[PDB]
Amino acid sequence: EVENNFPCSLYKDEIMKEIERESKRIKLNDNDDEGNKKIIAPRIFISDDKDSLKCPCDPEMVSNSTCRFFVCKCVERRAEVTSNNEVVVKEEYKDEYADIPEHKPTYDKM
Repeated sequence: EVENNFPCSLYKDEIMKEIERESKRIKLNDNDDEGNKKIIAPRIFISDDKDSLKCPCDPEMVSNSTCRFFVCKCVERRAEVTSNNEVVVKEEYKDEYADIPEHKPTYDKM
């Protein structure tokens, strides 16, 4: 017997899904402590290619030529965390130095 839907990329080479069992991955349990590294995939594949998209987020359908590829589409470009809006240019003072500036008093700093 032969399945009608033949996975093109899955038959071409290994899958970037880095999965041991099925085509899913380890559930987002976080806590389970079942030994060391438990890896059980409970879901089957849906795309003939999972490496081309390079992102398993959102299942878009790209037919290309004849295969059904579920490509990433949950990211517009790149979700980067903002860490600079209108920060005033300044210089971070040096904590200490590997030298002796002067005599100094007692335990200062704080």
